[PDB]
Amino acid sequence: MNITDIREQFPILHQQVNGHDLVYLDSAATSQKPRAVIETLDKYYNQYNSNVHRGVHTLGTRATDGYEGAREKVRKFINAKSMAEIIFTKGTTTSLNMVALSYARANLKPGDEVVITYMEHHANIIPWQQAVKATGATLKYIPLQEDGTISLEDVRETVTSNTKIVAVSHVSNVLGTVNPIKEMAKIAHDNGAVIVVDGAQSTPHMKIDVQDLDCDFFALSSHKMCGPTGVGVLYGKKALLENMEPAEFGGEMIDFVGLYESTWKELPWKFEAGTPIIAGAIGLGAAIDFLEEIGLDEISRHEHKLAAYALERFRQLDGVTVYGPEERAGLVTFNLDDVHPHDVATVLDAEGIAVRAGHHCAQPLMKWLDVTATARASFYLYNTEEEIDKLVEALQKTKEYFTNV
Amino acid sequence: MNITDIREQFPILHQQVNGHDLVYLDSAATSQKPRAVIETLDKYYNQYNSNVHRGVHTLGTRATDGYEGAREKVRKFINAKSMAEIIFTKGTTTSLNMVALSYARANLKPGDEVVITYMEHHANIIPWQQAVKATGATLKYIPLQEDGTISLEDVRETVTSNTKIVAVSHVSNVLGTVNPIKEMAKIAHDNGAVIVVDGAQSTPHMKIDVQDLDCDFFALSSHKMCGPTGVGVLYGKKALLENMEPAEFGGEMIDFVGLYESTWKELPWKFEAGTPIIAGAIGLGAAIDFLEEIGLDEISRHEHKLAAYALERFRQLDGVTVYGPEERAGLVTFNLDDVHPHDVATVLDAEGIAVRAGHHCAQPLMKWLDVTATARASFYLYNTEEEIDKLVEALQKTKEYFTNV
Repeated sequence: MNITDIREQFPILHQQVNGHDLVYLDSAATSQKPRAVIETLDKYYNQYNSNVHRGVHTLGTRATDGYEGAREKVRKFINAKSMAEIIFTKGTTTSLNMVALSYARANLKPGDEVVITYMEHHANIIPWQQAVKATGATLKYIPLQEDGTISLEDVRETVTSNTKIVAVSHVSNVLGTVNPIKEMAKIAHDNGAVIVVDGAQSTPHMKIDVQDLDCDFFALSSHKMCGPTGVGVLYGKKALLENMEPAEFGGEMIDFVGLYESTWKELPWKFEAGTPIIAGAIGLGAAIDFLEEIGLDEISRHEHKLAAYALERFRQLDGVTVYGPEERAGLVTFNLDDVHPHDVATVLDAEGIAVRAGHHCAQPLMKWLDVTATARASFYLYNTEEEIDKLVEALQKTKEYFTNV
Repeated sequence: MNITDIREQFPILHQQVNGHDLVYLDSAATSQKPRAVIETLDKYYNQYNSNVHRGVHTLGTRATDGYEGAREKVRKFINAKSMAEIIFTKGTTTSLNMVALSYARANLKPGDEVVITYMEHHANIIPWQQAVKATGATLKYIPLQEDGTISLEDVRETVTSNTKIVAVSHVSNVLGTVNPIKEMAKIAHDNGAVIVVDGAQSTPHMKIDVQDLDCDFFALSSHKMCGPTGVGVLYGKKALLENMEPAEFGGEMIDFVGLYESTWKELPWKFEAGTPIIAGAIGLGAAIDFLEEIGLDEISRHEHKLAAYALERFRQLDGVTVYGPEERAGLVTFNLDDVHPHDVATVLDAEGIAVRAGHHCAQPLMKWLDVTATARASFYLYNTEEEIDKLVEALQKTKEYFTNV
């Protein structure tokens, strides 16, 4: 895995910001794209754009084959059994809302529980808050251990025979914790619940196998895994999708439309109303080809190396707190003593370094951590230890700078 | 308005299909894009992709300014009063579903009516069928005149003081009828109803001014108006949006998130959950710049010329029926006597000509027309009378061909 050759394929990395080489450490907010993806969108619009399905003309057939071809690439990439289980959506957040609307609101009654965790992103909190309110069900939270991991004993305690849904992040976008999803799914199913996995931060960075995880639903975003913005996937087990009604209604997802009553297409098109995200889906297929050619296991090993190196170098800094466990995904969320994280991020950008400051869409977790905001550097397949050295050197200089004033 | 110079900007037009120059007459299914749009997406991914809002680093500020900058371009392009009224969605179909979910299902009771027309596309039928079923309200249809137009007397008859919503196409994707929306809005408001306009087929082809039309909601798709796939807009009057709850929930559309309760951001971000369609929205802003530079009035005059020319040349063909009125948008839906429209479209594609065959997502209208399917040629700013001559010559040869066998 050669990082010079990988970085050569991402044109956006090769520029300066405020007279310094760009050091982009915000891939957990969104990833950059290689030429293979950007040129896939260009070839689509330059050569074979047309509306899809009902193919009667040559470009329409090409666009259709491109779109459904990318559906198969996604199925194989997460090891789903069938394309009927692979729904294209505009992103993880819409995918989780579709489960909350079509699955939860149809299957919750007073006394039923939805169980989530304190480390969830808002996308995997607020849909459930709304579904429980709509149904008169109850929302419960699995507690965290002190290092920001989840113990399976707490899971077993929280999940009961009244639990109908457990929803949980695969990887936390703040703590970098990798949650024990396959063992959580067993505990959910033992209790009669389904498990909904928010895979937005795992899919880019490590192999996903939905048959091994045995998750009932899994959600992911293209823009985090070198793919175009505006597209995502909802995977669901086919027997659950078959029984769920559509979340949105219109052309393309019908079989018959009468004046008052309509019937739906088979899966997966039952869940894809209107002209679909044609270019974006084909470009997400190109991103999957690109990552597969590098190897997700290789990208996970590179990130493990960067994270171990970052954690060590952060421990060399006085007056810096890092949140979450030692074993983690490729990101470090932190605070400097006595400097607001927004000011940390502002002065890092003056040195060309891009990081994110705020609550990272995890307000209950910031409350759990007893902080109002944090800064986060996150890494991906094009980042290097030299960039981490630049970050830690800039944090040192930030600390001294705010000391002198 | 020089059509050679306009066509030079669309790389996809310059190729052959089955050894003939491509003749693309399916822009009502989706439009082609000029280099100005495709190179806008390329510059985004090559130079300033980053997640938007909460801007702390230089690329993030650039992407944010690009995204909200395109929101302002849309506001000015439809003459809305405020950016708070301009919501980015994945397309017309999602925009109309958001109104049906957040407005209709909150505001309909038994005895209330939703009034639509027989010429509606499924996107502007099935959401209402579902909202009325959910609420126990009643769905009603405005009848059509024999040429496929709507009379305002029928509107006045159909809409009553129990009507809460009238939903109607601006332009029909099958008949080419331009509906009298501004006078329909007056009849709706006189009765205490709001009017929801499906603008998917008007926005690409003629100036939209939502203040003059006085519509309460207006929906449109980027992919039909030279813009990227996967993006659309919902316009709503601000006082109506302020009272509607979000259709989807997650990060970015919150202000405060507690364990059980959350509060929403102000408009328009209250309706934009999760990382938005960043590249696609910026590219739809580039498409609007492109169309504005040509002039929507000029594009409407060009299409009026093409439609008048097509209708005349179709009347020269024996054994061909054209559906809908003489005064129309730039499309012609038709059937050959005794040839199935799918076979018409197949043999036209063998001559390089791209048209669409089927129900065009308007099954109740096909039933009204007493046909099971139709063929449709549709035109846009890059099409020419020579291409129409090629179509009518091929229809003649199709007729003779199926006669000889």
